[PDB]
Amino acid sequence: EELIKENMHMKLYMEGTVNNHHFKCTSEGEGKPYEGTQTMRIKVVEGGPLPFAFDILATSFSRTFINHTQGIPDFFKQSFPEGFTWERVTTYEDGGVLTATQDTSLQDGCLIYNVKIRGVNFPSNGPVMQKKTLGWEANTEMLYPADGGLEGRTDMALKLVGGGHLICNFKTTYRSKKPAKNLKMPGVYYVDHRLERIKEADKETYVEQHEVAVARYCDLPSKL
Amino acid sequence: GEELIKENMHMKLYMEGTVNNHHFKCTSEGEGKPYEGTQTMRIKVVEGGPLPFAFDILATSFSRTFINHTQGIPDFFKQSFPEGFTWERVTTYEDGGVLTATQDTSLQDGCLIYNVKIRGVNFPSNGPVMQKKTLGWEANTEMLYPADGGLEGRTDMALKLVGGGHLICNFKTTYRSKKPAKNLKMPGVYYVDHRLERIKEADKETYVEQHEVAVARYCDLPSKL
Amino acid sequence: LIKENMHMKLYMEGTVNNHHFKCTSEGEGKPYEGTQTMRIKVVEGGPLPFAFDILATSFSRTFINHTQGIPDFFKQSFPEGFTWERVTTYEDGGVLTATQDTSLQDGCLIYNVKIRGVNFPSNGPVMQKKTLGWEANTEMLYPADGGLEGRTDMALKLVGGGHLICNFKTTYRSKKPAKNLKMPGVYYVDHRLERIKEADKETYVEQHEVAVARYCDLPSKL
Amino acid sequence: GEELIKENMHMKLYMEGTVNNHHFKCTSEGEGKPYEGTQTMRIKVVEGGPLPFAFDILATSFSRTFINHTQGIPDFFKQSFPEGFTWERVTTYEDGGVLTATQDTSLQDGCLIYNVKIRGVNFPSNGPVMQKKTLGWEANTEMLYPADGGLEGRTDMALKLVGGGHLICNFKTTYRSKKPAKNLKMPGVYYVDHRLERIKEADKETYVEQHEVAVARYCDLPSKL
Repeated sequence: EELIKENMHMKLYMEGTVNNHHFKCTSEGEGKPYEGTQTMRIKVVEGGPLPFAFDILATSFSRTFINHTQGIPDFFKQSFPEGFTWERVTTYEDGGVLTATQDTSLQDGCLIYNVKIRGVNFPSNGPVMQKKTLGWEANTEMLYPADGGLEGRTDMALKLVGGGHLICNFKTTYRSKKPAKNLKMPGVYYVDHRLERIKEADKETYVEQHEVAVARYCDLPSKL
Repeated sequence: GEELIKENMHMKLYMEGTVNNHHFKCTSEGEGKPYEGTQTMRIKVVEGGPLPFAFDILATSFSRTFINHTQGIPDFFKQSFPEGFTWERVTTYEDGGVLTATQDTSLQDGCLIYNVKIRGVNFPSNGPVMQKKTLGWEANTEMLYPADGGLEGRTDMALKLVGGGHLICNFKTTYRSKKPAKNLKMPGVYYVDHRLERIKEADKETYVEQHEVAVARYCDLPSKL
Repeated sequence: LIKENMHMKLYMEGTVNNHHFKCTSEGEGKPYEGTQTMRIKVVEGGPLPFAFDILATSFSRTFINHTQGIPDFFKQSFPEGFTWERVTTYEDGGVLTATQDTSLQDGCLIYNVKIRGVNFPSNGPVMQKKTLGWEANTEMLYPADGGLEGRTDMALKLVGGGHLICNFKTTYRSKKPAKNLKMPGVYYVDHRLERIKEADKETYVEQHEVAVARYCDLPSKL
Repeated sequence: GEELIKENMHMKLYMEGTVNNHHFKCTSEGEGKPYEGTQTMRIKVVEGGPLPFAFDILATSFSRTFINHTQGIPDFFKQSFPEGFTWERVTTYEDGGVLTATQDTSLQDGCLIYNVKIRGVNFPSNGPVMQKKTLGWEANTEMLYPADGGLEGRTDMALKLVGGGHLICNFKTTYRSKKPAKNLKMPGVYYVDHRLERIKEADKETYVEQHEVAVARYCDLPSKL
């Protein structure tokens, strides 16, 4: 946890399939873990240009960079040096389903991400396959302890050309490679996220993304 | 329209429905401060009590006029008067239970009148809802966005269980105004932070008092665009 | 108790999205041959602003031909009768729940059904009335919790070709105690539900169903 | 197209992926009678064995060329050769497990070659899959229908459980031919009856032999139209 500095660098490898299209990506970036901000510069290195909106891959590119406010125990930062994993299913309301699994490790002071993606049943005439998307709205995730890890739930809204949205729901399981005796678990909490596309080029084979993420309790008054 | 909604408002409600195959009716009366986003409801199970399922699965079906819209967010619900509005929802529990609910909201002699219809099916007969192992809801954030001249809402809610766990459910809501579109200023995407709390119960949950605070906001995180 | 010929009467009420409605019907069929006809009237809320097809499956489990000696949970439930509850999820977001009570009063089968559908998209084929009835389907039934559960996918034909798929999950509960019921194991019902006649923007509808229960007759290595 | 698929065919397969963060690899070989709908596959877990999860969840990912198409139903799979075809699938278990799979089917020197990738998530640790308390699959009927120059399939499958009862799952499949649509005669709606059986196993499911029979038909029920 004192392994995680005020500025940290990251590198990533990603591969998988969406429908029948194979691809690979790599990225590099940096952020301030305690401030909850980060930047990633991404290259589609195989299978580009993608025949699907890049927005569906956006959330798969970094949990160490969440500002855990209010003394909330930090499952992610606490996991180092052992590191951690995550597994997710994202279900779009028009049929697309994307699962993703991820390994996070720390090697010579650099965070190293290895991601796998498997997307299926995206409608060939819907807005993902037809590239009619304009990035994600901000969202709140709820995290709660479950099976010795953390589970997360959120709904995210994918902006469409013309002003509408396509909604998706995701369910994540976060697992620490640190033995449970050395981790103090949080209770229920919330993470507010704003994931933004900063730059793109060459039919989204180059993308720059930024994320700000701040964890908190619910601050509403309680009658109890 | 907004002028019809005063600083202090009373409510009256009728509910009937089924869960699994158990029929029930409820009645309630309450009061709140619509602009401050707080309300209290005192609820009676008048038929089919004691219910064989956790009253918690009905708790979110008992009041959208009572949201504090911060930051100038246009208020779809308050703007709807005097015509009023309706809502429809499906709540899906991760162990199989599915609860649909439809609701009519009207203003009648300065009283808010709720008529609610519930149909819940396929709760597991040996799960925590049917065996009454629940302890109320965690706080939650709902996302609301415009769709089809109305609003839709999405949230995930966590139902606390005896022993420390949670059972998660997801709900998808459509809110429809009875006011003609040309007379509504529509909001964009926004968020509502909610805390629904049970304050009293008696007689195997045939008498229940609930309180809700709801506060609407934009996302306050800084943006790079 | 359940004779070779049987008549039926039904009341239905409910809501889809925000549209309230009521229907009634009568028909007859042959419970042992798995066939039945129902003539159906929309008596309040007509004409419906949604495709009647979404209601078709809610209008009769006593009329399934249970072959090969499969213990027939439905027919054994008399005179006490039985209920069912269902959720149908459409792949474009419509969700319809339905609960039903089936009783036998003075030789006639009596049905009381309640419908609540939500979230049907206003541009989709259901709310546009651009559907052309159901394909045939096979339902899987299996014992669970002292009742039976059913699983099927159904394909709703669309004006202009293609289909909209839905999935349903059904729970069938007997009003007769467990100890006076022989339970089946896993089995399958083949169904063909067709519309014979409509009139007056679907406010009158005639429907026929044939339903036959069977085991799987593929050969087994075990 | 169909001329390349003989009365007897051989298959080889490679599989890899992950279920709840356990990585694994499998190989298989086998043979069958494509036009009679029968086939046998002998499978080795070559990396990650013994698996911490019921092998039953992988069984449906190990061969669409082996469907007996009765009644003149145009056979999308056999017509796709020599180019071959792919499939993609999501299987949703009623206790939360989700398994996505994608497959490449090709024909090389008269051998069918299968390349399969598997990604399973959220299988509950005290459920039957992760506790390895399953006893194979019931028979099932799949519905197939054309959609967008492809074929989609829908089915519910019942997984037999140690102690009696079943865990139910649903799957949604998309089959895509590599052959241009120009050269394919598409079927309409039809049905496939399946019976997938475990014939033998050894060494804690690191060796498994499976058989499948699959027969396509229309519905034989009389029609009133």
